[PDB]
Amino acid sequence: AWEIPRESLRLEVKLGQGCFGEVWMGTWNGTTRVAIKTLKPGTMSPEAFLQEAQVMKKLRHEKLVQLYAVVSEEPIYIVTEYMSKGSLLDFLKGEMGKYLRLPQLVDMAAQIASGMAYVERMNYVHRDLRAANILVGENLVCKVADFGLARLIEGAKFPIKWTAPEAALYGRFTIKSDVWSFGILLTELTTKGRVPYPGMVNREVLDQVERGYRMPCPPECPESLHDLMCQCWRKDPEERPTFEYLQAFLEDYFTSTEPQYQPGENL
Ligand SMILES: Nc1ncnc2c1ncn2[C@@H]1O[C@H](COP(=O)(O)O)[C@@H](O)[C@H]1O
Repeated sequence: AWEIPRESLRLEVKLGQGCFGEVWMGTWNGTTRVAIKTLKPGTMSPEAFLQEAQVMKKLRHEKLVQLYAVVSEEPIYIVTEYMSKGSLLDFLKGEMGKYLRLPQLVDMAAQIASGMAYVERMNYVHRDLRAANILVGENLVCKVADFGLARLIEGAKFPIKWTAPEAALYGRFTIKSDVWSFGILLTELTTKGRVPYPGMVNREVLDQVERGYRMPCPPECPESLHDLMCQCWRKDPEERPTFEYLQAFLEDYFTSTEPQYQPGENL
């Protein structure tokens, strides 16, 4: 049903690479610009790679990168929507990050929250929500990507700095652990791509977080945005906001919450 013959696409330009496989910009049927996720034949089991596609089959939303097709035979390809701007993390860290201010950044957060609100409604967990897994298109369109770890609320190792402590400690992955991650994502947005918990390693992060440590308000970030971050980081997962709440709070932000916002040098 999602199967297409491989001769239907042509891999044009290389975009990303690793021990994982490759990522290619290409054309499908000689008309549609696509993105093509290749696997290096022998780095992970055939369907552990392909599970990403199988979750992407179940989930369609305008703020989630959308699965186009799959070639099941080897070499195996996952075909998806092409995002012209690449990674949110890279975008934020690069020459385009200089000129982004709170209004653009809050709008990007609100789009990501919209995508996550859908994931919430569908009884899924993403498990890997972070700026490196948000993709940017034209006109500052942000979409959540990389559903490899996503499963239904009926892995092996997880980035302590973005993972809710109950999920890192005891494997308690809920939509509320994804809310925790979204709060971390909000610091990526307001520090322009900086790694969370500067100068702290993983082991330091865990016990700090367990003892009640939370990141401070980033410079030029309104306290009301930091307050929202800290709600996302409540110790009790059920004390954390819904994505429905986050989406609406972020959409309405400059009327309801900061009607007096004045642009600074960075935010
Ligand atoms: N669907 C896509 N459209 C455009 N660029 C992509 C797409 N998927 C991945 N990339 C790029 O290739 C890299 C590959 O890493 P990954 O996010 O695992 O696919 C990303 O960081 C992006 O820079």
